Amino acid sequence: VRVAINGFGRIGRLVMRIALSRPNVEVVALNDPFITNDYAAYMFKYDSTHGRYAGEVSHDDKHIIVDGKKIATYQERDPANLPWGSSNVDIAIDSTGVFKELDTAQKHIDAGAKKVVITAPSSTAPMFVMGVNEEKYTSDLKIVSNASCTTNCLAPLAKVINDAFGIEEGLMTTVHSLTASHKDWRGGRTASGNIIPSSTGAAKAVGKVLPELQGKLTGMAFRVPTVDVSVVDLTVKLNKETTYDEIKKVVKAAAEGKLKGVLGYTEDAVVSSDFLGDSHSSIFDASAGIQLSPKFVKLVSWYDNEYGYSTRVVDLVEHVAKA
Ligand SMILES: *[C@H](CC(=O)Nc1ccc(Cl)cc1)C(=O)OCC
Repeated sequence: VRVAINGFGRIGRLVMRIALSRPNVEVVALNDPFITNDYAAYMFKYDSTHGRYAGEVSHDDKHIIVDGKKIATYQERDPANLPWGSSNVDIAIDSTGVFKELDTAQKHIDAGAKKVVITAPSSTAPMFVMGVNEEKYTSDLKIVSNASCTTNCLAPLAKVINDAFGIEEGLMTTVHSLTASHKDWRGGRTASGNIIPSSTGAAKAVGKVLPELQGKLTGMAFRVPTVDVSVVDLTVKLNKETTYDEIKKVVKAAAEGKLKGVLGYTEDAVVSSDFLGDSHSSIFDASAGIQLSPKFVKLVSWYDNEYGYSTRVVDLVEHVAKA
């Protein structure tokens, strides 16, 4: 599968790290009009939380070069101008966050890509979360969205819980790290010393990938100045009586079976930085959860804000291509 990345921000760069390691994905090109090749190579090589790239990174006038692989670079403000057809690009991965609707991401198909994966929620493109609704994807869909990182954490867990005990209602909190203000006053305050309440649309987004949960979840976030690992805190009313031991067994079974690699499970005394670089969408913290009564429980799940999501992007890219 031949892929091109639009945008060299954190997501674009981690998607490239992951895709370079994928045996059946080949990174052909990168587009970003706001950076130079030497700055691209520098940003790809060094990462404050995911470490130096384990490999040789360099550049020339027309490429970024990684372990001898030459990746062509472009600086087109308008993606319709990109030589995707000329380069035989199968999937265009758009991580800019600005071509995230059907009419805008269409520019990549116009440029000659066969399909587009948007690494951000979309109001018009169908959203897919691996482990949740990827079997609903049909090969005639040419433009798809991978939803958000918080949605990717919450949705696989909410599906497991709802399938086994039934979710009647749920309220969610996410303790959310900085990495990713007339419109949002709290968020314009200094990150450094502050807990900063925020709204988040993840609990509603779950209603779009799990329609049976539509209208059953809402929540908010507390932003804090920590490494880019976040944690969801899901307080749910259940349909069926259960015990926490049974919740643990069901989640662990899903993590070891059908949701392997997407949903993780731990009983260790972890803290947020223990999940830097974790490729799971969601890591259930069995020891942090707490049940009060047979149908009332608090579930805790971790996620690396960028890395699990980027791994899912490449997962979706491969899935959409095999179709
Ligand atoms: C996941 C990264 C992320 O958490 N972004 C973010 C969400 C909410 C707030 Cl308040 C700030 C930052 C992700 O989906 O990134 C792609 C946009």
